[PDB]
Amino acid sequence: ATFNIQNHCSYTVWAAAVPGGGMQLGSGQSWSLNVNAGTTGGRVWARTNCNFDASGNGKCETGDCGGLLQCTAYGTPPNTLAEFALNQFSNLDFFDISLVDGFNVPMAFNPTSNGCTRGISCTADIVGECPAALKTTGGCNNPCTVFKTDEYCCNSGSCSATDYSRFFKTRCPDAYSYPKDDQTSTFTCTAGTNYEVVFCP
Repeated sequence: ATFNIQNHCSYTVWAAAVPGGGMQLGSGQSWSLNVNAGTTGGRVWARTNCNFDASGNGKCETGDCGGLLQCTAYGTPPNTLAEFALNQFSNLDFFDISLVDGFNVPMAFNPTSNGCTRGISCTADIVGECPAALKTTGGCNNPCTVFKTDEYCCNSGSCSATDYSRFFKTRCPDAYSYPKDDQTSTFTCTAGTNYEVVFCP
């Protein structure tokens, strides 16, 4: 499958993918990423305010993946996430936008083939609106990241929405706002669909 990863922000971002790596995308530039059929735990995200040396080692203000330009591991919150698992049960791809690891950059994540048309977006000014307890440089953290309790992180107990998850959910109703926000955040397409991930759509 092909992911068309497009930076429509006026600022440069450093696109990241696992599997895939990462590259600098100036405003208006795009990356076509091949993603094999059957991939699980897939993510695409943007990183902000990075500075990398000649060998691809360095730092990003949001979404840093172990100091690498070409990510092999997930990024450090906050990072708006396009998540996917391809060719799963019932001849389906499963995909979502997640704010469970926070928000940095607005995002659309849409199918582009196979007669799959229903996509996803989170475009609110979540950084400008972020509550004080969640705010950080370049982003808005999920309360699981900030507080690290089961109320927000749901390893055990009864996982329900919280005022801090609801902040994200009412502003981006399409996206996961807390770990068990499954019922209203799950998108599917026929297996084998292509996708776009657009920063600042």
